Parts: sequence; structure tokens; C-alpha cells
Amino acid sequence: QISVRGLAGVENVTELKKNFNRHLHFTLVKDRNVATPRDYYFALAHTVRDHLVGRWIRTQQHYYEKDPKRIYYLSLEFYMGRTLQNTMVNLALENACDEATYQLGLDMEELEEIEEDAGLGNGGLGRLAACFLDSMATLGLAAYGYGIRYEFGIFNQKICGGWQMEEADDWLRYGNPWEKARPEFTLPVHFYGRVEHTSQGAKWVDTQVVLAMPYDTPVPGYRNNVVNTMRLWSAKAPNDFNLGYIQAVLDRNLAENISRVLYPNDNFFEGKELRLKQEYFVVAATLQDIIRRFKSSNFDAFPDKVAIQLNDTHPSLAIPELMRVLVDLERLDWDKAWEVTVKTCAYTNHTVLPEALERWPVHLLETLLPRHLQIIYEINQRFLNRVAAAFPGDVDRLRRMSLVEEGAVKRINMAHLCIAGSHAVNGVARIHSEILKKTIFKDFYELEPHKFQNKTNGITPRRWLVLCNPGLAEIIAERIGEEYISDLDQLRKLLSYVDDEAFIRDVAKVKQENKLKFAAYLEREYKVHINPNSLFDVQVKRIHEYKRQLLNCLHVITLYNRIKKEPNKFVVPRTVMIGGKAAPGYHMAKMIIKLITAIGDVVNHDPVVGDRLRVIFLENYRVSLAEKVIPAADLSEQISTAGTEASGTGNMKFMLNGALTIGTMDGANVEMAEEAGEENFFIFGMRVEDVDRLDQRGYNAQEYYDRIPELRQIIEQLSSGFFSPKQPDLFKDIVNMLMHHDRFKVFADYEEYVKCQERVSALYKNPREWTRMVIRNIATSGKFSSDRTIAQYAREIWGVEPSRQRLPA
Amino acid sequence: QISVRGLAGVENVTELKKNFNRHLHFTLVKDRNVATPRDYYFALAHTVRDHLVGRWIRTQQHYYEKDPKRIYYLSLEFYMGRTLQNTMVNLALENACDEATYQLGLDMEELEEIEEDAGLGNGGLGRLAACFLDSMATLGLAAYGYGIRYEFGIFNQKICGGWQMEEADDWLRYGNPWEKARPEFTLPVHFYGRVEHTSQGAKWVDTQVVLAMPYDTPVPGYRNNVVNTMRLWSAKAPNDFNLGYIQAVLDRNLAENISRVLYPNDNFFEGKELRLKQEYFVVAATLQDIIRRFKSSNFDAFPDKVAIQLNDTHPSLAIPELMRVLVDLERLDWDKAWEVTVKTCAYTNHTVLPEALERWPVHLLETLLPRHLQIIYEINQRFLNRVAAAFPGDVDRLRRMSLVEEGAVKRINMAHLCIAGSHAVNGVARIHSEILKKTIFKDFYELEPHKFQNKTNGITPRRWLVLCNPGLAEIIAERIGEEYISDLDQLRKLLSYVDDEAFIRDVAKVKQENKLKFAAYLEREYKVHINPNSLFDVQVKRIHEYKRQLLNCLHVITLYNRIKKEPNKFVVPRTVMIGGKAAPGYHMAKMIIKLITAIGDVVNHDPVVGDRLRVIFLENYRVSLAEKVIPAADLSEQISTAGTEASGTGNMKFMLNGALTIGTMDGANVEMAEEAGEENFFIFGMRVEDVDRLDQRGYNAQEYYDRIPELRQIIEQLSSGFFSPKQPDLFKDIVNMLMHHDRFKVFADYEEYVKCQERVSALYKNPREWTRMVIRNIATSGKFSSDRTIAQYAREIWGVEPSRQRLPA
Ligand SMILES: OC[C@H]1O[C@@H](c2csc(-c3ccc4ccccc4c3)n2)[C@H](O)[C@@H](O)[C@@H]1O
Ligand SMILES: OC[C@H]1O[C@@H](c2csc(-c3ccc4ccccc4c3)n2)[C@H](O)[C@@H](O)[C@@H]1O
Ligand SMILES: *Cc1c(COP(=O)(O)O)cnc(C)c1O
Ligand SMILES: *Cc1c(COP(=O)(O)O)cnc(C)c1O
Repeated sequence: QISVRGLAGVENVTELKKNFNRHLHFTLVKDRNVATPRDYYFALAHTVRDHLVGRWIRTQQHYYEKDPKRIYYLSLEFYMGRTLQNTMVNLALENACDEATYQLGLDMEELEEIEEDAGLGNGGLGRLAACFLDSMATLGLAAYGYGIRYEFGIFNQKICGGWQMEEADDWLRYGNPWEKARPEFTLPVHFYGRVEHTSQGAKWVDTQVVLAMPYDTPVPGYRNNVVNTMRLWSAKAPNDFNLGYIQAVLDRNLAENISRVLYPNDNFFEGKELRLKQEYFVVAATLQDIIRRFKSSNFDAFPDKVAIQLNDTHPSLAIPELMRVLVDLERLDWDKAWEVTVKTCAYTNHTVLPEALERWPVHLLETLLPRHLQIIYEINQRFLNRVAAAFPGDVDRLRRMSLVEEGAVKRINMAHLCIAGSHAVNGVARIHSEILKKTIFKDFYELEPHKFQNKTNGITPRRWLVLCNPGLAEIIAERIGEEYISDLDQLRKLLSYVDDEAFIRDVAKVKQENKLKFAAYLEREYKVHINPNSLFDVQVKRIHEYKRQLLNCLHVITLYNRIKKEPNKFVVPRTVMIGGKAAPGYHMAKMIIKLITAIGDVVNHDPVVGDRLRVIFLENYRVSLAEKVIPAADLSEQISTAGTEASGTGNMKFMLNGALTIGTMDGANVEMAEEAGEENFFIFGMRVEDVDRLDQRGYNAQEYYDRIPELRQIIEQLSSGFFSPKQPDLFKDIVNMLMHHDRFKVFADYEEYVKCQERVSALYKNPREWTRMVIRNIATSGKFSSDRTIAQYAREIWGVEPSRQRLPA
Repeated sequence: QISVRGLAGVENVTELKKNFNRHLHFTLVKDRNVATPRDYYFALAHTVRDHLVGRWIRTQQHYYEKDPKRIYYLSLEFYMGRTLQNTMVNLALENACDEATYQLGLDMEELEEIEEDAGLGNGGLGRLAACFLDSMATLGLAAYGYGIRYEFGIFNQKICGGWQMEEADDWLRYGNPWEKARPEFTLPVHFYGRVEHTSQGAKWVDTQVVLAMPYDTPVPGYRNNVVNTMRLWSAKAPNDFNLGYIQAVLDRNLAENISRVLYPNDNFFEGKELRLKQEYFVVAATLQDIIRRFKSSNFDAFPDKVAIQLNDTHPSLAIPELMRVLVDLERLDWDKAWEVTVKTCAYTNHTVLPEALERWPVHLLETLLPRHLQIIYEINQRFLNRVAAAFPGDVDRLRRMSLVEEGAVKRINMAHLCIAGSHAVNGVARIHSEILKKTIFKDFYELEPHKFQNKTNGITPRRWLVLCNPGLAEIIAERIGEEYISDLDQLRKLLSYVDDEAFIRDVAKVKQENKLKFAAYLEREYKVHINPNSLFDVQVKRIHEYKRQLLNCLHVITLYNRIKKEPNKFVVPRTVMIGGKAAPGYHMAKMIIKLITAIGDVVNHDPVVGDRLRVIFLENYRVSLAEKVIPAADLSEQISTAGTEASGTGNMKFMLNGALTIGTMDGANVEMAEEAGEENFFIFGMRVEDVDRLDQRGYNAQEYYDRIPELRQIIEQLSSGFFSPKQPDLFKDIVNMLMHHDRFKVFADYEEYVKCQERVSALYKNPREWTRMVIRNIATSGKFSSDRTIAQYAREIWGVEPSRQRLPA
């Protein structure tokens, strides 16, 4: 059908159809008269997986023969989403499979919707891991993703009476055809026990053993015939475990609970034992695997052969575990072991929010990991000895830089451990990396300036353009060819088409097509009726006070009050769509969802409003819903308080897919505005410097309430029960926080946000100038490819050269 | 190689080799340089499974078109063992697969040893279910086995310091290639709740829901192209289950515990809630499946279309569940529902031991299954109304026949429920069926004589001759052809070869070959050295007081004491092998294992004994060890106290495989001796009548101790610590039971057992007369085919005609 989906040759189609019917019979044990659409999906998944296998085996063999330096990406989260379409895209099989399924009287798009998301992540950090695996395979790096195979991923969100309800994400119920169990590479992980000091050094004894069973998932590069591995560990009890009889067998579940469920907190630390167990489990099993592979090629060459990247502090125990193995088991002396650890490990920091920083109570580590605590104390002593020698007399610096925090309960600062034990520390956007050097890690920067880098985040243009927006990919490919899909900088060639009438028409047509398709999706799957000629105002991301969905709520109520004030005046019609999950224990995030649905209940049923303003809560926001709504979006809301969003990656997905951005100078918004030009971006609100000035004199929200009549009216409506008639006080906690305890200064940005939103409506009234500004955004989105990000990690941290050369098929 | 293993045609071998390499690459994602023997086993298993699929789909389609009467075999136990060799035997693929694997430089026998036993049973009852599925497929019955997919089967037995240790049987660790998950046929099962009485009848409300997910395993018939289904249910929590958040997800394990583990008690009732849950779970899910299939063809025709066979009382709740569905959900009146239930259900009783009878406390049923208890009370009232009308004034009969037992705690007699609710009640050997009518069910027999039948147990000659003893199968097939494998009565043709020198030579040669192979197996796998020219004296079966492994221990010690008394006299050398598992909580059974190993420790290290007497405890006795040891056996020990072994099936396996039997007139021993002639059987000990006479005057063990010097010496040796030097009192519980609390009268049979064992040694000294007696046993074993048993169930209980006609391939 469309060129970027590849060829449908007669031989390929015949062969796919034959293998589809072979899997339906032999694999699924079904004839055509009893097959459900789910059987058809599985037959196709098995058929496409077959094309991966040769390339996967040859790629792993190629890395054994060439023995390049190996990259180990350690994350507690991989937000993969669906695998079927992505595999077809990267193997150029999409048109052939479309043709093959069509000739069997099946619709491939209907079969694609049956696949469960692998929702093994919360949001940005988990999805960044997924984008990275894709870029590492596309750039031909010998890279392995290592994580946990959670039985239950991020919970399914149901809205019930406008409230979030959580259901278990039973994503493995029907089987996962993409994974291969490797029970033969099962490894022991130890917990509890105690330390004996012998003549021959320290001994970790009387431990409980949990087994780590690996599951391998193929990660195909973009048409380069490279297939890398994501290895996820599953917890299994040993068979002597507890071994009255019946209860001992049932108690095996205590050990297997380690890999049962993903902690659903985004940017919030919860010091739970089960979470520390998950962290050690993935680190212990992964480091044994790394060392085993290294010995099958003296530890001086280890850092020439191994890079370990830490996705935040979640796998920070990699540093003490590497020391423990090298000192206790391999009998290297401390200093040599430490040289090897630092040259091997690099640390990516993802937030400055202090509630997100991992600070593990010492009593937890003492009980669960007594040897690691000893090694952490030793690391701290030697580290503070270097601080004292560099800053003699600066006793306050010693307290601030300690890995050990004094107070009510002694805690380990896992970020301090990562900086001490890593040769490189990076933030995830330039403003974030500058804030790390100026504020939270200023002391560490003064000691070791050379360690601190920036690696601005990115997204894979395979999932986030070719896969989710084939219509846009195609009209681009018509003018500048297909090379941009693995070289996104080539999108700059589109700036020479900004005054081309045909290209303007095509860009606007694809947007309209995407909006019609998404409006229909809403009607079928959720019986809701939206005007597809309205501006699609989209804020999708986890529900958090710092992301200021509440600021968006204040704008929506302002538009409502303006319409009711002057019902017969023209306003640009908008559909305001807000979606995202709240962490189950985050009361305020749960109240914000309820406010969004309560506003919708008033706004969507007011006959005076008409189809001029619709407010929709998008339920169960996840990777597969992002692929549908982002190509449909006109306006991207990136409205975090300046200094709180380390980078963001949603911002980039929308820029790539033909939405204009309204945003603060926060995270990667700053670099996006710089790439496109400030004149092609709806920037508003306090900069970082303005927020600091407000903090010095003190944030008084009352001042804004007293001076802005439009704002006072909204707050009185919230308080009085305008939006909750049956429960007049329902939103008293929201009003109370906004007036007295707002860390994120929602009122301070209100006036400038509303005024900037008027400029958006004004430009939307002029379709041609809207579309020309969109072209200027798409054309400058190239920097925000994860291929650029990963090439920067490869050259400046890992010391390996990316390659775009094909392996032989 | 040998004819009964089928043809190895060039095309077949080429095709198997091609599909083996296809599965190794595509299914296992392995090249030949990294493949382990386990990968090779899996490649072959997938290759053979491929040949099942066409026949499985066609057979299920044939039953849909022809709509025959359906047989539902309900059991809590299916003791399947390994599937690979059995599948090859029944598809005639064994020689082709032997050839195919040989040409790839692999040994198929080495690959077969990598398969885990499906140990989803305890012993005889579980293995009888497995033999039956094989016969039902071979006789072309539209039959379904329904059970529980236990995550953990019967525990692996380790011997540590001569003591039994249990380990979890993690049989699914590496995957089960034989099963197909059918998550689309998932069904809800209800527990707890309460009963509302409406105007429109009773309503079971406020229940907890567990899901039953079925796994289908193919059951191939013998070369008839029929493949029946074994459907096993797995427990899954619903996704709203408990749905703070983390703990709700972890608590899903409470519901999934239902299918976690097989209760490891053989002939012992334990009234545990989890066990009652397993019983209801398999019954509820199975009856919904049966009714669904029936509606996809008015309940008058239900018994013309459905037979439900109950494997003991374990699924007795099928009777109240069928009533509950028919009355509460389908709105039939009581009397019609009851007519349908009785005509559908038949009950097989397997024991007379009172500790084996299921008597569920009312408080358990009241809480877990309140509606079933109401229906059971109603059944009891109507049943006792029929008893009172037939036996007016006999108030004692009313108390004895009640489904409800009065006492400390009220209990439901599940056997009484099964007799009341079933059109047929059978025992499992003629003597057992006579004992049911004379003693434990005498009152039920007088009310409904027509219900009571015999169906003498049998074994499948596929697993138990062709598969485990190919050498014997072949020398038989040389003289009388292959037809006997599905018509075992044809073995009578062997009586005309009892004086043929060549056949005598071949029978003795196969036995010798089997003994050499098993002696080597002992050396490799367990570093033990046995004389293969000794008599192989084998007692293998679960460890139980009624099976009198202790009587065998007394004989072994008697031989030891006789050798030590007269060291320089000739005795027929014996290897005494005893094997079996004790239930983990059965103290006495655990002490007996320890006595066996303690005797071995004295006997096997006495230089005066030499290789004249060896005592071996065979560790981890299970179906795959039975396939090795039974063909190696000379003497089969079937030495249960008369009246305790309902049938036995080990007895039959040994008769078929060329061992002579030493046994009591118990269970099927009686019919085996009748088939072969008493002169070709080593019968000893009390008959049932003699045991009754001993009970009337009272069993005084002291009398035997006082009158038999050889016995007194053994008891003094046990007491004094001859067999436990470090712990002189180790066996005081054994001596104490034998002297004062022996329910099974071990001393009463001692003299006759030892004398009969001398007759065995005497006949073994004459190889030609030993082998002629063996031929008389093999030649008369035809009755003990499960094909005969299942044809008798089919004609006299289920009302269907068996068929030996092939489906088209
Ligand atoms: O770099 C990828 C994205 O990371 C997000 C980010 C920062 S901390 C965090 C996170 C995610 C999951 C967590 C689970 C347990 C404890 C702490 C956690 C912190 N996620 C940041 O908030 C985004 O700005 C950024 O784009
Ligand atoms: O008919 C098959 C065989 O059944 C055996 C037999 C009788 S009761 C029983 C059994 C097995 C497992 C059980 C689990 C829980 C509660 C009671 C149970 C009873 N097994 C009998 O003991 C054997 O004689 C007979 O050959
Ligand atoms: C990209 C993505 C995110 C991250 O979005 P931000 O706006 O950067 O917070 C979260 N969830 C999903 C499903 C995503 O695809
Ligand atoms: C046949 C069999 C049994 C039953 O043997 P009995 O001697 O009748 O108790 C028990 N276990 C296994 C493994 C069997 O194969």
C-alpha cells in the first residue's frame, strides 16, 4: 500500500501464508472453523518471530567471534509495549504480512489490537530504556538489556464514578510468544545470612537462595539484520526450599514474590523490603551473567570488555556487588577492584525531586545484605578521605557528601554511591545536567568535574513515527526518501518545503486522517462523541503535582466560564484530552483524576457550550494508547513548573508527529524550542531563575487569588461545590493545597498560560500558518532521535563506535 | 531393529530429521554447537507431537459430527509418567525416530531419560486412571479425562542417612511440550457465599470466584489414529481479585494455591480445607464443560449423551453439583434432576480401609459449599424415606445408611452419597466386590442389589509390555504375531510353546538381558554393585502397614541369620529390592524405610554373606523406575494381609513381564492364580476367612513370638540395637506395634511366608522349570489388560460399544 512499509513480493506473501497455516495447525492446534481472532494473532506472531530466529542466532554468534566491548543496560523498568508491528517494521515485513493476512481474509490491524502491552514500566524512565534498546540494535552495538520479568506490569486503570480503580495487568495470561525461557542459565541469588571474617578474608554464609531464571526477548535493529537480547529474570524457589509438607510447597510463593509485580510509583521512593529484594535480584543475577560471558572470551581488561549503565539508582547495588565478587570471590585487593568498578560503571540521574531519591534505611541493608553494607561503609570511608584531603577543614562538605545520612534513622544515599562508584554521571537534558552541577551534586562536581556529562533524551523514530504514523512517514519519504528513519537529522531537508502548497496540504490531510481515526476509536471502544474539526489539546503522562494537570484544569474552567459569560461569541472549538495513571497510594493524584472527570460531567452536558468545548479523560494511558493519540494531537501540553521535569520524552513524540507545543522552559522543552526557534513554540511562565526568586521572598498564592478575578471565580466554584453538587466539599483538599501548600506554584503561571493559550487559538484559526509552523517543528525534531542519544553514550561514556552496516541476512 | 517398533522408511526418517532440525532452530532457538541433550529431547518431543496434531483435530471433529455418548473419567489423580516413548509406540514411530536420531549422531534412549514423569498421582488409583485413558483411546471411546494440573506432583524421594527426605517435584520447570493451554475455555468456580431463598427458588450469592483454565494433553490410541483429550484445570485469580495495591496482587497466590500441589497420601483421608477446594474445583469446572458440550449437540437425553465415572469419592461433589445446576440454574424439579443425576453417575470404590474413607466435617461444607450441604441433606432425607419404606422399623439401618454421621463432629459419608446418587457401584477385583456386598455396603446392597458390580482392574500392555520390555514383546511377536498388543487374550497361544526349547531359551535370555541392563543402571545412577545371577526379589509399591514390607523385612533377616548360623551351606543368592514412598506425615511408613536401609547396612557389609544376599532400597519409586525394575524382576512380592489390597496393579505388571508371584489370596492375586493355575503361583498365608477367625478370638502376637524361635531371635535383634548400634532403641516403635498393635497380623503369616520362600529358592535352582512356570504366567495374563476392564465398563456401566476400527490417518 505505502512505500515505507516495504515490498510484498509474490514469494514472500506465499511463504508467510504457508507458515501462518502451519502455525495455526501445529502450534495452536486449531482448524479455521474454531480459530478466534486471538488464535489468528498468535499464528501471525509465531510467523513473524520465525524471521527473527536466524538473525538472533547469527548476531549472538557474531559477538562471540568478534568479541567487541559489551554494553549492559541495567533497568528495573522496560516499557516495551507491543512487539508485533515493531518487529514487522524493523524486518521490512509489514506490507508482505498485510498482503498475506488480507489474502486469508483477515485484517492485520484487528489482529495487532489483540496483543497485550508489555507494561514493565511506569512512564518516561521505563520507555527511555525501550527506545534505547531499539537504538542500540539499530547502531549495531553489542548491547543487552537486563531487568525483571514482572508477572504483573503497570496496573490497568478503570474509571468508576470518575475515580481511578486499579486491576492487575495479567499480561502473560495467554502466553508471550516473543520470549524464550532459558532455564539452563538459571543462577542463584543470596539474601540475609551474616559475615564471617576468616584468615582468607570475609565470607557471606547462612544465606537464603532464590534462583533467577532468564527469559530472552529479541530486540531487532532497523533493517540491519542485528537482533540484540533483552534478558529478564524470573524468581524461582530451589526444590529443597522449606524441605509440614503441603505448607512448605505453598511457601515457595514467598521467594517467587520477588518478580511478581512492578512497583507503580513514578518519581516517588517507597523504602519497602520487597523493592530492595527486586533491586538486588536483578543486579546479582546480571553481574554473574556478565562475568561468566567475560571469562568465556585477569580483570584489568574487564572495563575494556564491559560497560554497565545504571538506569537511575534502582540497580546501584551493582557497585558494591561488583566489589564483593572481585574482593571476596576473585581475591583482587580493594584498590584494583575499585579501579575496575569505576571504569566499568556509569550512572544516569533522571530527577531532582527529593522524594524520588533512593535513601535505604541501614537496618534494611544490615539484615538483607550485611556484606554489601560493610562494602558501602568502606567505600564511604575511602571517599570521605579523598574529600578531606581536597577540602581540608570543610567538615560540612564531609557531612553533605557522605554516602551515610545521619538522623532519626541512618540511610544510604544511593545517588552518592553511584557518583562515587561511576566514571560518568549524566543528566537527561542540558538544563537538568546544569541543575545537577549547580545544586544537588555541586559538591561532587567540585571534587570530580570530569565525571559530569549531559546526554539529552530521545525517542526511537521507528515506534514513534514509522509505526504509529505511517501516513506522515510516507509524505515525508515521498520528498526526501527513507534514509531519515535511521538518520533523523535529514528531516531538516523539510525546511525547503515550508512554502510548498502540496506538502502543506499533505501534512494537514495526514493530521485530519489521524484525528478522524482517533475520534472513531473513542466512539467504538468508549461510546464518546467528539468533533474532529476541534483543536485536539492533549496532556498525556503520569498524574503528578509537578506536571500540573491542575494548571490545565484551571485553563479548561476559564474557557467554560468565558463561554457562559458570552455564549454567542466565537471561540476556536477544542477537545481537551487528559490521560495518565496515578500511583495507587498518591491521594492528590487520585483527586486530580476525579476533578478532570467532574469538569467533563459539567462541561460536556451544558447545552450552551455545544461541541465548542469537550473534556475527555483518556482511560488506561499506556504505550499502545500513546501510539494512537499522539499522531491525532494538535497541541502538546508540557507545563511542568520550571526545574521539575528532568527531560520529558512525550514532548518529543508530539513534536515528531505534527503537534505544536505549549510549554515552560523545562527539561528538553528548552532544547526543542532552541532547535525549532522560539517563534515556532508556545513558551510561557517562570524560568528556573524566576522560580528561585519566588522561593527567596516566599510563594503567597493568596496574592494571585486577590489580583486575578478569573482565578478567584474558579477557586470559589471548586469550594462551593459547582463541580460536585452531591458532595459540596469533595475538592476541599485541592483548594487547600493550591492556597497554602503548592510546591509547584500553579497560580504563578496561570495568567501567562491563559494568555499563551489565546495565541494558540488565534494561530489555529489560520490553518496554513498553523501547518507551516508544524513543518518547522517536524523539520527540526532530528536531535530528539534516541540514535543521537545512544551515539553520544557510545562515544563519550562506553568508548565504542556505533555502526550502520548490515550483518548478512 | 526389532519388528514391534514399526518401519523406518527412508522418507519417514528424512522427514523426522528435517522437522527435528526445524524445531531445534525455530522452536528452541539453538544451533548444533550450543544444544544440550535437553534441547535435543525437546526438539524430538516437538517433532513427535507434530504427528499427533492432525489425528487430535480429526478425532475431536469426528466426535462432533457423529455425536456419540461421551465418557467423562473424573479423577483427582492421573499418574501418566513420561509421554515421549508412549506416543512413538502408539503412532508406530519408534524405529523411524531411533533411525532419525541415530543419523544425527544422537542416542534416543539417552534423550528419553531427560523427560520428567508427570507424577500427578500417589500410586494404584492414579496409575489406573492413566491405563484407562490409554485403553479408552485404543477402544475408540469418545472419552475425556478430567483432573487438576498440579504445579507439583508426588514429591521426589531422597534417602539421607537411610531416612526419606521429600523435595518438591518441579516437573514444569523446563516446560511441558505435551500440553496445550486453552485460556479461551476459562470457567468460573464459586466458593463460600450464602444461600438466599427467593420466590423463584434458592440462589447461591456473595461467592468468591476462582477461574479454572484448562490444559489439554493428547491421549493417542494404539495405531487406530484416535487421539482423545485429558483436560486438567489450573487455578487463576480474577483480575479485580482483592482490587493495599502490592499486597492485593501478592494475595492472588491464595486462590492459585488450589492447583499448586498433589496431596501425597495413599489410602489415607486428611480432612483439609485445601483438599475439599481441589475436589470442588475439578467438579465445578468439569460439569460446566460437560453441559456446554451437551447443549452444542431438554435434559431427558443427558444420560443418553453423558456418562460420568467417579474415581473413588474424590469427585463425589459431582452428584450435588449436577443437582445444583439442574435445580437452581436450569429449573428442573427435584425428581427429574435426580433421575438424570443417577443415570449419569457411576462410582468406583477402591478400598475397604476405614481410614481411607472420605468423611467431611459438616462445618467445612457449611462454610465452603453451603448450597451443596442443603442439597446433600435433601438427598439424605429422600434416601432414608426409601430405606424406612423398604425396612419399616429398622431404625438401626437408618442410622448406618445415613449420608450424615452423628458424633463428636457431624460428618458426611461421601461413599454413602456416591451409592445413593449413582446407577452403578463397582469394586476393582472379584474378592473386593464380594467384600463390599458382604460387609461395608451390605445395607446398600440389600436395598439396591442391581447397582453393585465387579470390574477387575487391569494395566495397558502398551506401556507395561511393548514400551518397557521390547525384547519380550518381540520374542512373543516372533511366534504369534503383533495382534496380541491390543488383544492380550491371544497370549494364551503361548501355552503351546511351554515345551519348545528355543522359546524357553529366549524367555530366559530376555530376563537375563533385562537384569544386566538394570544392574548397570543401579551402578551408573546410584554407585551400587549387584550380582545379576542372583534371584531379583522385588517389592515396589507405596510404603503402608497393610502391604507388609515388614513381613518382607522379617524374611530378609531370617535369611541373614540362617547364613550366619551355617555360613558354608549353599543358598540361592538373592538381591532383595524394596522401593516406595511414604506419605510425609506417616511416621510408621518412614520408620519402615529406615529399617530397610538399616538391614542393608548390616547385610551388604558382612564379609561372610558375600554376594549371596543384597538388600537394596530403590529410591524415588515412580512410573519411569517401574518401567526399568519390573522387566528385571524374577519374584513379585504381593503380600498384603488378606482383605486389605482391593486389587493391586503392580501384581499384573510383573505377571506380564516374566516374574513369578509370591502372594496372599488378596485382591487380583486371587484371579491371577485362578488364570495361571494355583500350581504356577506361590500362594501362602491366611485367606480372608482365616483373618476373620483370628479377629473373633483376638490376635495375640506374643503366641507367635513364644512358639517360633527364628521369630523371637529377629525381635530380640531389633530391640537390642543389632540393626542400630549408635541408637539401640531406634526401632522400639516397630517392635511395640508388632507385639501389641498390629492391625495386619505380620507374625500370623510369618511361618507360611518363610516356608513358601524356600519353595521359590528350590524352583529357582532349576532354570528350565522356573522358565516353564514363567511361560504359564505370561500366557494367562490376558485377563489383566485394561482393554478387557474398559470393554466391561463400556458394555455394563456406560452403555457404549468399544470399536477397534481405525479413523483415517
Ligand atoms: O529520563 C527519563 C524520564 O525519567 C523520569 C523519571 C525521573 S525519576 C523516575 C522514576 C521512575 C520510577 C521510579 C520507581 C521507583 C522509585 C523511583 C522512581 C523514579 N522517572 C523524569 O521525570 C523525566 O523527565 C524523564 O524524561
Ligand atoms: O484400584 C486402584 C488401586 O486403588 C488403591 C487405592 C484405594 S484407596 C486409594 C487412595 C488413593 C489416594 C487417596 C488420596 C486421598 C484420600 C484417599 C485416597 C485413597 N488408592 C488400592 O489400594 C489398590 O488395591 C487398587 O489396585
Ligand atoms: C513517552 C511516554 C511517557 C513519558 O511521557 P512524559 O510526558 O515525558 O512524562 C509516559 N507514558 C507513556 C505510555 C509514554 O509512551
Ligand atoms: C503400578 C504402580 C503402582 C501400584 O502398585 P501396587 O503394587 O498395586 O500398589 C504404584 N506406583 C507406581 C509407580 C506404579 O507404576
